[PDB]
Amino acid sequence: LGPLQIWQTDFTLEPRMAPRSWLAVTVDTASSAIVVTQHGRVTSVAAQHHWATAIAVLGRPKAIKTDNGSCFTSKSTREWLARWGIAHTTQAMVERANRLLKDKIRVLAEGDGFMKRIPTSKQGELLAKAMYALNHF
Amino acid sequence: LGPLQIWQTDFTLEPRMAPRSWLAVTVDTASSAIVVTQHGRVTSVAAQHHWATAIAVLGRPKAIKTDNGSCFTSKSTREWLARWGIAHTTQAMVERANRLLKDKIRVLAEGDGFMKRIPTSKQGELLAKAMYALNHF
Repeated sequence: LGPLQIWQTDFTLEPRMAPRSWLAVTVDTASSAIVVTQHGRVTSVAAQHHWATAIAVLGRPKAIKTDNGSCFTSKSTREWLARWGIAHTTQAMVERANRLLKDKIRVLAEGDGFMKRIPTSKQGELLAKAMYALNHF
Repeated sequence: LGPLQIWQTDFTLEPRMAPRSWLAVTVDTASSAIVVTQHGRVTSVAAQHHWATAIAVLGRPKAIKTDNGSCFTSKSTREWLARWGIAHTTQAMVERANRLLKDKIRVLAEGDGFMKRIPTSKQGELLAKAMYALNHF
């Protein structure tokens, strides 16, 4: 009787994480858990790479909600979701996630003395720490 | 009263994933969940990158068990674990994980017609699918 297995996914631009400043963000509407990956471009393949990670983390969802951006509605992405057996529909929860994540990234970056872009070699750990801070005790 | 929050972590070499063929593997001894990342070299920083991901995924553990490899016992890694407040001790569960993971990678690769090394552009999704298959329904 628990919540349905439905995600919302979006991309959000975060220059503190450049050059891979396109953050793909999934929120599990059941648990509120967030998965975020970084990408150098917003493409169908980026979305697919991100969901492959999100499935590794969260399991296989029944459905994913996105907007009607071309990277979500392309033949390529429609086929990839069909290959996984995931229903796709074309979002307040992921909008809130985007804000919580960008705020957390800024606080953690500034805490480490990075007032502008985060040095490339430090980004992966700082993004993972933001994800940890949003999801876990 | 649930299981203690203790991980085991190891590196295992998987040439099907070359050039980033060093797989860092954590198993949560509580749940049996596995986190795996790929690395081009086995270094203290690789271990730290891997645990940063594993914390994002699983939460912050109370302790991590490893062997006495230099990448785990270096000043750098001892300090990184202290920064996180994670107790470190210097492993059957992660050995089993290593085997389950390499077997799963081979089956999935061969299923996609890759009988030797997996093409670089396909590795990230295939590793994530192996992780998914081990952890989730």
